[PDB]
Amino acid sequence: MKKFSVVIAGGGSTFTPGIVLMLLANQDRFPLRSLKFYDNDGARQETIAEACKVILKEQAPEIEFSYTTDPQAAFTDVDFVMAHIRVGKYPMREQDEKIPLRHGVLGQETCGPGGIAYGMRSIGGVLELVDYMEKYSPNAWMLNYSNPAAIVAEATRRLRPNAKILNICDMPIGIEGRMAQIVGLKDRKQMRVRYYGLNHFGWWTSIEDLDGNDLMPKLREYVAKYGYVPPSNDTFAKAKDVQALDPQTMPNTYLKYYLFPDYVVAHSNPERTRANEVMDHREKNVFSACRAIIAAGKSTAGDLEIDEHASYIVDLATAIAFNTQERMLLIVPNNGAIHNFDADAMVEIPCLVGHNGPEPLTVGDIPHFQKGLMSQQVAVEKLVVDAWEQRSYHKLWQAITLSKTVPSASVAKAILDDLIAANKDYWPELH
Amino acid sequence: MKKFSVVIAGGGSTFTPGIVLMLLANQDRFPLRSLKFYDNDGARQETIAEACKVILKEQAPEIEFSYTTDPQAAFTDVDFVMAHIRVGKYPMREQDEKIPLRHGVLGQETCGPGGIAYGMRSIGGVLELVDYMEKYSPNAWMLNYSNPAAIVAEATRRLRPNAKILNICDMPIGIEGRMAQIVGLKDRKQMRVRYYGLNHFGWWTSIEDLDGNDLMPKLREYVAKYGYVPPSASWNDTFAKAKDVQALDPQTMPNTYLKYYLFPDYVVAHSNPERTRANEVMDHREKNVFSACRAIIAAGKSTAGDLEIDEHASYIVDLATAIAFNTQERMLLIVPNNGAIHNFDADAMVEIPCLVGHNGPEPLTVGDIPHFQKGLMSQQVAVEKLVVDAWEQRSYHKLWQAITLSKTVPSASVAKAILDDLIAANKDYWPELH
Ligand SMILES: NC(=O)c1ccc[n+]([C@@H]2O[C@H](COP(=O)([O-])OP(=O)(O)OC[C@H]3O[C@@H](n4cnc5c(N)ncnc54)[C@H](O)[C@@H]3O)[C@@H](O)[C@H]2O)c1
Ligand SMILES: NC(=O)c1ccc[n+]([C@@H]2O[C@H](COP(=O)([O-])OP(=O)(O)OC[C@H]3O[C@@H](n4cnc5c(N)ncnc54)[C@H](O)[C@@H]3O)[C@@H](O)[C@H]2O)c1
Ligand SMILES: [Cl-]
Ligand SMILES: [Cl-]
Ligand SMILES: [Cl-]
Ligand SMILES: [Cl-]
Ligand SMILES: [Cl-]
Repeated sequence: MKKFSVVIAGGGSTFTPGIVLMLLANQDRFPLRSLKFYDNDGARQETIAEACKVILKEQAPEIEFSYTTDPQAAFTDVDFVMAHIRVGKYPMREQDEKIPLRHGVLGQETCGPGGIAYGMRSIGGVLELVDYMEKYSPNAWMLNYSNPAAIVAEATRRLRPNAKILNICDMPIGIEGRMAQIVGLKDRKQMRVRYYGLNHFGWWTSIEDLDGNDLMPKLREYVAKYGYVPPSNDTFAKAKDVQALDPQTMPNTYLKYYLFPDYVVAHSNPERTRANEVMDHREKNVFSACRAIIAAGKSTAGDLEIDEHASYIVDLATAIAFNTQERMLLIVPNNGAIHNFDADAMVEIPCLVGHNGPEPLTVGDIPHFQKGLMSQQVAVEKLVVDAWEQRSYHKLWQAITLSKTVPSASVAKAILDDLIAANKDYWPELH
Repeated sequence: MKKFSVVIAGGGSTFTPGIVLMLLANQDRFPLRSLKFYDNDGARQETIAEACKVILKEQAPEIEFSYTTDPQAAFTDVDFVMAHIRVGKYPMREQDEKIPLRHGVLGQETCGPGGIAYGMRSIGGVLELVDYMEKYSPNAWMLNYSNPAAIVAEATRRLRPNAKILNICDMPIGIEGRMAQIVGLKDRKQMRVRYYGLNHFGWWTSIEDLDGNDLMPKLREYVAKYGYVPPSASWNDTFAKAKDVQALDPQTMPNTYLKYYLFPDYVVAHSNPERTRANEVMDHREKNVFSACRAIIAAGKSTAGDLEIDEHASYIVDLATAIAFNTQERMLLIVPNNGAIHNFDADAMVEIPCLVGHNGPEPLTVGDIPHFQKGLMSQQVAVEKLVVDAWEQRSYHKLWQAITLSKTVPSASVAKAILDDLIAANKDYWPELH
């Protein structure tokens, strides 16, 4: 019937090609009349964009394509914005990981002080995107799968409460995929689940096949021995220890950072972090492939391939486009879904997705263990956004001090000072 | 593939035959190995059951059939209980309607002091059915479409919080059916809606076709001129009157029962204290169905009675099948609020959209509701909770408070006069009130 207009914010992402490839393999369920790229780093995006221009011309030359650094040109005439930006890129991620480690605190992209720092950089970036979208395409939907979703979602809830923004996380997708393999189902869409939490901080409470057969027993018996490692890395295996605290549920893998922070630090190397691995491998590999493709005018000159994993974004996009009522986990204002939890908290819960966005299902009352953990972590997140809004040093020191990943307020302060000096070019002045 | 065992509580209901004919026409989606009727009025059930037995022998002789007044015989080996009991029957309903009218207050089956009286009689009966079910078939589900659901659901929420009871109402089904004809769709299942309220006291907030097209603009235009009367005497007046009820909040569509709360003066004005709805049903439906059943028995053939399939009732099979086959079908059910309507009492029973599967309902959130509806619902839910307070605590003042608080009642003095009459008339059903 109709073809859609999509703009990818963060066109310079090393995941942009795989995603474009995935979109092309899904023109049957989600056809496009136009595809545009947007980035604030022109030179970086150009390499990714010229390579994709070749791919698109090969598999779908009928699709109108363009890339730019100009918001008006990028956000004009679009139905959807796919946002995957990394304010500060990998050089800043390296700082997020190493600074906490100098003080004996885990350094990670979205958890602990590292995540807090990334969130402080990301809030402004994402608010700008929202403002461009509303100005040039007031009816468009933004599919934000950027990080740290918990902090950024709190900011958009607070400062852009009526903006058509959908915050989604792919971590649960990956864990459900492994759970499916473990119990022997062909994919995660063969399961129906109940879940609650914050982004990167939740639990499955009910896991059944489509017929209603309870899969929890089978998963409990297996996960207790091997974690989320299917019969076919460390994070998935460690889920074994996370799940033992509450035998009746299945935990999100990111909970290892909050329940076993001593372990993460113990297995961390302050000299080489994950950002270093990506910069040494993925960053060069993808750009080298794009350079090769441009030089040849053929995609085959590159080893890029489809990111079937990212198909959940099309699930979301199509749910809205064709009002499918598909059931999926989204980050939404709680407002009674979890009855005994803060109404103004952003929570990750099951929702039906239609053309008007999500219809969250009720969750009910949650127990003291999860409630206590979530209350602590959402306060951290809300303090980070307080610090950004109010340009308050004490609000951020409070946030860091409150984190379960941080042993004391003195260590929290030492880290905060180091973080301030490193993020001078991104954070507002803190008083 | 799997066959179900059902018992109908209220076998002597004039709706039982039409419902049985409905079950028979749906053996494809809901196969039965067994069907049983239960009633506490043997002689009345016997006429209905013996007539239905002739129908089952003609259409489904494989289905095991029996009727009884024995709870053990009735509630043993069942998967579902379909409960449609009317404690006190029509003679008591006549009292519910006429006592308030004698004092210038509307008399109605489930709304106003009549509804309150019927609820006081029903709580005990339903608590008994639930206890029998749990004792003789612990794993069975009760499909309760009896009335007055708002009072009874509040009672079971407090006193049988963990029993497997699904509270459902058929009024929204009928109104949606009419809405569909009005917009021109094939049927109500071609629409997806959002709704909130108490039983017999709610509003549709969103009405779309399955593709998401807005049907509210066309409905507003039509309803503002003719109410819910489709293009195509009692109910016909109520559907037309929705015109006036809907005008208070143009952005929504109301449940027809709201006419009793927003236009109670109108209802009293168009009421006859000497002949009420109960008298109409008694002189028509009660006579006709029993005479038809009596004709089928005497002739030994279904064609001897003018019994028609109750296609409307099919919603009961939608519910039963959703549970039995984990279909995730979306429908309105009466469930504990507990945050679904965020700015409304968590312990209130609310009528809202739910997904229904084998574990029962999964309610959808509603969000915050506006002052108008919140005000009306807070008033009415307090009435309902006061009734159950009166029942539980055996308190006269609690029921006087309940009746006084009703938007159908003008004052505490009128409320007290009505209460004293209802007490005398319900001598054999109500618990004592100190
Ligand atoms: N499937 C995916 O795309 C995927 C996978 C994992 C994580 N993520 C998350 O999505 C985000 C993107 O990470 P990545 O590794 O996919 O991309 P990346 O780190 O390879 O590149 C990020 C791009 O965003 C651009 N950018 C930064 N700030 C911007 C702004 N204000 N406006 C416009 N563009 C801006 C940068 O110039 C850069 O080209 C991260 O937060 C990450 O946690 C996405
Ligand atoms: N059956 C339907 O589809 C339908 C339609 C509209 C309304 N209702 C509602 O359902 C209820 C039944 O109404 P009706 O007109 O269908 O029935 P009815 O008045 O025709 O018959 C009611 C039956 O329930 C029996 N009964 C009363 N108390 C009982 C008890 N404690 N245990 C067992 N049986 C008992 C009576 O003896 C009688 O046989 C009412 O509350 C009514 O508002 C049902
Ligand atoms: Cl707030
Ligand atoms: Cl390599
Ligand atoms: Cl909605
Ligand atoms: Cl600021
Ligand atoms: Cl909807």
